[PDB]
Amino acid sequence: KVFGRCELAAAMKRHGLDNYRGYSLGNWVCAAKFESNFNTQATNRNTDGSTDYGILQINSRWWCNDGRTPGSRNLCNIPCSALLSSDITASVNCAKKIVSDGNGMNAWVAWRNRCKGTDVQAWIRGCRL
Ligand SMILES: [Cl-]
Ligand code: NA
Repeated sequence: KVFGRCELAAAMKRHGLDNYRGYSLGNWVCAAKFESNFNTQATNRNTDGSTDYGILQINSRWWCNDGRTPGSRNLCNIPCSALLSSDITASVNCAKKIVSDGNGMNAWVAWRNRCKGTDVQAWIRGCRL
């Protein structure tokens, strides 16, 4: 599924991401835009052989199992394919674990380079929430 901007904002809000660990809704929408272009089916492979999955591009090296990343962990205890569903529940619940692990949203490279320190409120402007 390819979400619309306001559609994804409303979905994320319903799943408890607004101000989660102090990060306003606009931060999450901005990260999803630049990680996956709002596409739940996005995949990208990394140099070390791990793969990133879904709307928030969660990495198989640490967070999910894809059966082909040797010596990796599975800290969200899910198959990586569950992160590609049109229902974003699994992606959101895993993201909550990631953002709580001490490094906040700096875990997402696109957020650090393209969202951090910008006016992220603009990403939810005009949406009915
Ligand atoms: Cl933080
Ligand atoms: Na893994």
